Amino acid sequence: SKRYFVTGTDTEVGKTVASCALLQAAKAAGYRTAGYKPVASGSEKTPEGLRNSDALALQRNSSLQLDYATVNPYTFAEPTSPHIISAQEGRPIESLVMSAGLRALEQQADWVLVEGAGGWFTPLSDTFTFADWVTQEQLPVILVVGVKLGCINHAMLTAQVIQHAGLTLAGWVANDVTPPGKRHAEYMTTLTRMIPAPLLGEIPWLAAATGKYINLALL
Amino acid sequence: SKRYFVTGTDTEVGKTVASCALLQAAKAAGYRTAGYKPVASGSEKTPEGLRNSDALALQRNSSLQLDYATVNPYTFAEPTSPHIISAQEGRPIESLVMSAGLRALEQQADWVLVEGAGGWFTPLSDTFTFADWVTQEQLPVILVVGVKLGCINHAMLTAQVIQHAGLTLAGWVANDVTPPGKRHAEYMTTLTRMIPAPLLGEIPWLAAATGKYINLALL
Ligand SMILES: C[C@H](N)[C@@H](CCCCCC(=O)O)NC(=O)O
Ligand SMILES: C[C@H](N)[C@@H](CCCCCC(=O)O)NC(=O)O
Repeated sequence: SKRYFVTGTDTEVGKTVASCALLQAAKAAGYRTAGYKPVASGSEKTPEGLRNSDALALQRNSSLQLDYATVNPYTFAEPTSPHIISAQEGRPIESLVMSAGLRALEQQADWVLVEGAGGWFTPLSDTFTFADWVTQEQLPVILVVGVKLGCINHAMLTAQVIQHAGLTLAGWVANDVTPPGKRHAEYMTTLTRMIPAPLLGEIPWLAAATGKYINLALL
Repeated sequence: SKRYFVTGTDTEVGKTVASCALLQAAKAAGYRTAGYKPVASGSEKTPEGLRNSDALALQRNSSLQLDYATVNPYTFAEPTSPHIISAQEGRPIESLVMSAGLRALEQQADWVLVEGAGGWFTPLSDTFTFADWVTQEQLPVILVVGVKLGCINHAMLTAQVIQHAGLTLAGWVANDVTPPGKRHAEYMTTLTRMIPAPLLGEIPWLAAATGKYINLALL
């Protein structure tokens, strides 16, 4: 299976918007697809248990019909860092369960997209971050950049840290998080020049069918 | 002179609030102090030229009376990345002028605080970032962290990149950018454990006399 990890420059950069656009393009290219969000915090109660909305978006954008717990093994109600609510609830986030879940998807999908929680360095326990699991699984990384003031600095910090860990930065996606503003073209040029990986596409500001904005031929 | 560079985890983390608190504490400890903001964008017109409000805060919190242009050599009206408006206006941001200005302050002050524009990797030209000048001047760095969701990731990215450049992370300051919330203590504990430098103090949420929240004995 092709496998990719999607991370964002900041919270609220629209990372799941770009993940669904990636999933839609892969399905159009003929892949049997699966989204995976091993850890999620900020979930709703339903008759069947807690359901996180980003995870639900990945489930309905996968081309395989998949059960919710296959898409998202660890679901926490409170929208805070996973290591805080894991400790609070007495439910350890185990690396082996996170890896077993990815293997289970690879039985049935040949293009798997893995979305983390938060940014690169989100703690999962007091001695373990999301970055440690991604390095361990040796996943190529796709960076989602919300285009706004301050994103050049965040895109550059994240890009140097992934490369320092010896991982491949497979590409980046620009997500227009605000209406058109004055320095949009100059920001897109600086980001293109400075991020050492291909721009896969730009999703316009929309307050669903977004696969067309992604060029999967560059991945 | 002692010299420090202040950088923030994101835009609007209240970096100049922490710079003025640092300047107030140094003055209380008996230093002849000077703030320096070599580059600023987002300035007002006055009868004497453009004036940037952060720069004005540094000027009035310095214990020496200083002229505005000594505090802030490069002033741009538009609030965007310095390399965009520098190119637009046809006024190159020169490293030698930025360094000459720091030396000029060192003639008269023995404790100089240097504040950048934006975050670590703010471009000053197409081939030169703020990070390049700070590495060149070999300044110790103080990190200002706004405590909010998403700051663990940003504080960790910035801390690893400064250390990778071989610079000293002298310490960090926690700035409470929102009213008290649910996971404030747990966030302060995770940030203390993960940032490899002493916590110098925490400034409470206030929508001016803040020197008391800084322990200068740890610098
Ligand atoms: C306008 C902002 N306040 C700041 C410049 C921000 C540059 C951000 C660059 C980026 O996107 O990383 N200017 C200044 O502090 O003087
Ligand atoms: C609640 C957020 N949306 C996210 C967790 C953010 C963790 C941020 C940690 C930090 O401060 O760096 N959860 C999630 O995506 O499932």
